[PDB]
Amino acid sequence: KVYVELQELVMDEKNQELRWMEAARWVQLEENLGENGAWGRPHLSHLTFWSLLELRRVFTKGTVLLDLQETSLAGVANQLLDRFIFEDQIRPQDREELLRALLLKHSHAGELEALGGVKPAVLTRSGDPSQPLLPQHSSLETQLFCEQGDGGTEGHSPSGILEKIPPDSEATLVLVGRADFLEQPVLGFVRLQEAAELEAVELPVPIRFLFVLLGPEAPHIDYTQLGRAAATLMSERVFRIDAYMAQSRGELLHSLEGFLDCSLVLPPTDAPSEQALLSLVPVQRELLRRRYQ
Amino acid sequence: HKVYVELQELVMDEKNQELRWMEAARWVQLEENLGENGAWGRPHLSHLTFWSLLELRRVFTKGTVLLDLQETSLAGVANQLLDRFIFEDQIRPQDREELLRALLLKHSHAGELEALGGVKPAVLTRSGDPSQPLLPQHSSLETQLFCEQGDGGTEGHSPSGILEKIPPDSEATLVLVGRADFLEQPVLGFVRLQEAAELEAVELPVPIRFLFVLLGPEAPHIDYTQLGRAAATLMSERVFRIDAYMAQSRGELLHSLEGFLDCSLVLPPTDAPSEQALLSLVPVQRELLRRRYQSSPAKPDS
Repeated sequence: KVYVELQELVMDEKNQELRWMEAARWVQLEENLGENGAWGRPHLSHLTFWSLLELRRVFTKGTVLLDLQETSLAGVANQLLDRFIFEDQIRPQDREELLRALLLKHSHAGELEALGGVKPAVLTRSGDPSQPLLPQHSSLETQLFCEQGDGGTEGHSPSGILEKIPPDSEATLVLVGRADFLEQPVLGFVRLQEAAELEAVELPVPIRFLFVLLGPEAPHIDYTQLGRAAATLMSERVFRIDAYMAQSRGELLHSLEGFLDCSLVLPPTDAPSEQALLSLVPVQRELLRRRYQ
Repeated sequence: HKVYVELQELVMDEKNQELRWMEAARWVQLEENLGENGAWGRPHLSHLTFWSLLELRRVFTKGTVLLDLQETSLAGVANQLLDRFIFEDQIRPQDREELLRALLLKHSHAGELEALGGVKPAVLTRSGDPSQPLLPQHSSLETQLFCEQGDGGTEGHSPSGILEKIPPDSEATLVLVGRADFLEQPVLGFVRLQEAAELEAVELPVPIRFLFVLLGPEAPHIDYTQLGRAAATLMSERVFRIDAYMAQSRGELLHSLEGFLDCSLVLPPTDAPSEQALLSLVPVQRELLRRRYQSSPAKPDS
């Protein structure tokens, strides 16, 4: 298994500043950070058809930095930005504002409670946040798994997920942020030359990979879901290993392809939920077998 | 009511080597697949591949739609459809002759399968001749984990049981899928008859109300069988069916497809222990179902 963390550029409800805040985490299974700094119960990562379409889109044209010889976020950021600009992924004048934002405080659950929650925000050409124009709303994950404050069976069952992170594993950080001056969604993927522990992550697991998903507020794209797909992709072994072994973007893309090719889609059905989802078992079992070819 | 859908494919019978359409699967909410032996497999929930859906969406968006078409024969539908394809630039004037004859080839069913010994994957040649696909063929997942039951064991003709669920006043849908390596791109034709007319092409005399004609060249990321399954599965979904009957343009059909996709749950590859499945595979399934029926006058029926 592996530990993956998802953080989003947000505006804190209190001071109204602009920080990064943890939204979900994986250790195979996924957990969602509630509005009150309380973790949602673990669950299987289901993804929207859209997030996989977009991920495939944005990755096929992604900026890839393999064996980046950096051990800091500032070091990675400066580098990722130089490649972005270079690949015409972003404009030269966006750099100063994007670096500054990427280097903000990367808050975690424990701070959420003190800050009095956090709000959705959009980075501007001045560095000031701005509420997104297009209508905002709590995700399915929050609506479904975030109605606790304390786990029903046990107020700390969610913490039990952390009990599954392997003795010698590495982590992945997925950063999701919106900037109004950006012309389109961009995907940045980095593999550190040597695993480095970053102060941006919740727990001290050495970081090996980073996904940076940035873009302007566009009507047909949900960045939280794009993030969840990226993280869920990294949480899959066959991919994770291809990610360790790839020597170019194409090898990663070829792997994303198998992941997609082995994903199962269960359209809207009125059939009895348990049987409806117990039906996937024999099918999934085969696709799972095909992935491991 | 629960529309009976049948999916047929342009195929080549092993013995005679002739071309013809052979029934591949049928739906009455649940899906069954025709085993290579002419034997129906168990009815199951339709699970679709991400690619069959992306392709269905791409083709539906540029789809040739004929609503309330005043025709009562497959041939009558074919001529109109082909004339519409050409006008909308889905096919060339030179491709009509070959595509019409093809659409009008024999439409065989399971019983015929046994008699023919079997059929083999085919591609329509520019000269109307059958040809083996260029890309290496393979057994579909459905034919693998469902079909091989046809022998009559502790349940004789149990899959027939699905036929028991066809409503007393239901209309059907025909999904025809075929590869013509001379077409320049895949194309989708969607037809809604002014009046449901029964057609010999269908296994059962249920009045055909809709048709999906998906034709094209062998292209990457495009399994025509799976694309067929996606269209037939879309039709079998209550909210889309009701939109398909109300639609007065392609837009309404596409809006419904959007909703179908929004409410679809993609379950990525991973080690499958039932306990770990249900957690999302229950409350999430419920939410997507609830969202799907939110604006539709339909009602979920287990």
